[PDB]
Amino acid sequence: DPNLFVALYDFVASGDNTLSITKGEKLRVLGYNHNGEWCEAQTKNGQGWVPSNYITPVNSLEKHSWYHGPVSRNAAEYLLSSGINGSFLVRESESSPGQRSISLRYEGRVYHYRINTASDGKLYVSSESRFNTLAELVHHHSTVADGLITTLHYPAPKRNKPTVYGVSPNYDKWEMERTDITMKHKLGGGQYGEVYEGVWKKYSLTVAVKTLKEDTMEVEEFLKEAAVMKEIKHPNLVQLLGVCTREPPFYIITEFMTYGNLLDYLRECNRQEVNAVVLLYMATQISSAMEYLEKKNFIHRNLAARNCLVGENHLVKVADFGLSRLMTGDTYTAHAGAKFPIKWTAPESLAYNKFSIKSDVWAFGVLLWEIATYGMSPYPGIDLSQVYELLEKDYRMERPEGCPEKVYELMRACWQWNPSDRPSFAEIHQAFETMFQESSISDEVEKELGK
Ligand SMILES: Cn1c(=O)c(-c2c(Cl)cccc2Cl)cc2cnc(Nc3cccc(CO)c3)nc21
Repeated sequence: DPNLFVALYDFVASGDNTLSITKGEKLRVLGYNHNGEWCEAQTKNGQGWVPSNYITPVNSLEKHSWYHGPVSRNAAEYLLSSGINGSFLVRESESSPGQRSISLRYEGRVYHYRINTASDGKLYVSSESRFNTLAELVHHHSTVADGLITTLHYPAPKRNKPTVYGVSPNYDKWEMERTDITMKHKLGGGQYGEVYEGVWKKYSLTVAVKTLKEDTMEVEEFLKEAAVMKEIKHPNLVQLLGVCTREPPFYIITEFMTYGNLLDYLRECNRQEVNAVVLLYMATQISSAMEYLEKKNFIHRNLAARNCLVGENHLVKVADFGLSRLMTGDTYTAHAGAKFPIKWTAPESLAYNKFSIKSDVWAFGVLLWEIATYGMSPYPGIDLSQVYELLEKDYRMERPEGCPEKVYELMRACWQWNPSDRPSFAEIHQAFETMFQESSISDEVEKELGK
């Protein structure tokens, strides 16, 4: 059937022009909104707007539960860490489209197999067994291993619904009615200011709300934050859902991250569940968010684990309050007297109050060390008076217990004295993705410890 789609995720209607759909249901798509992120569809139940990536053409690989599309080798190992023998998925290379691999779990290890393509287009893992389509290849290996360590029996679940950047398919419908928001308890014991957990009645949706109470944050500052957040769109940066700027108290409403900040999460987690592959997954997400800020000409200035928030299934998002606009390559100078979190501050910032995307790279290195140590305080017992002097003499924190060598080298690259000698976030993200190609991070941690 021409133009037929199938729902990949459930979606509940609440914005009156939106439509409720159930995973597996068929839909006909009528058209798209202004940015293609939402589409008007018809089902046997009705007609209305639904998120475009919650559905897929009946004729596309994404309809298969085992096809996870653009997922990296490391992300695949995370997805399969919750599985059993025979759990598997098929993924595609993000950089080089068309290149696919099978990731399969067996006896606690994940095996990765490249899917080869013959001159006539047939696909195979083992040359003796070639197929016309991907689905036929998977079906074959679902019954006999035929070259694989075991059979493909349990597709890795797609546990996370795609991010929706807002709540409406329409153009700028950010303003919302304050009466539809129920404010609850403050979040973070006040470390983030006037931020409260709240419920957005209209959707019984839990949210985070920052309110401009009198004699707190300056108005221009609050509004600039709201303005900046309207432009930020990335899976790993806290997403804006709406604002209330018609009258005081002004509100900034965002998605709610259920587990709190990364620092507390790492300090209180079960290290068996949150193993090295999970830490790598979280660090990679943070680098992706920073690569986005880098390309969009923003600087953060407060990158640290306490400013990264954790959601379900180890999703991590960087808090995006306080961002500043700065053409990537230029320098921002803070007015003398500014007080900074010394342990996460680059040398040029400490000495000259100069900040750039490169000082964020330095902070990312400290954040990486916090991740690798499950939240230890940086520089143990070093006085917060001799840090600059020590750094100037090339002292740097020591490699964390069990930390793989390549991860520590990345930390050291981030801590180069001269900002121009530090890698870009694009380079950092790419480095994580290509870091454990001939053995797992699990294996490397072993070599580090056994030693
Ligand atoms: C602390 N905090 C914020 O400052 C913002 C936010 C806002 Cl409301 C406006 C602009 C920018 C940001 Cl980052 C969003 C936000 C979302 N989720 C959370 N979750 C959270 C934080 C601390 C503890 C707990 C546990 O109850 C859960 N905390 C959040």
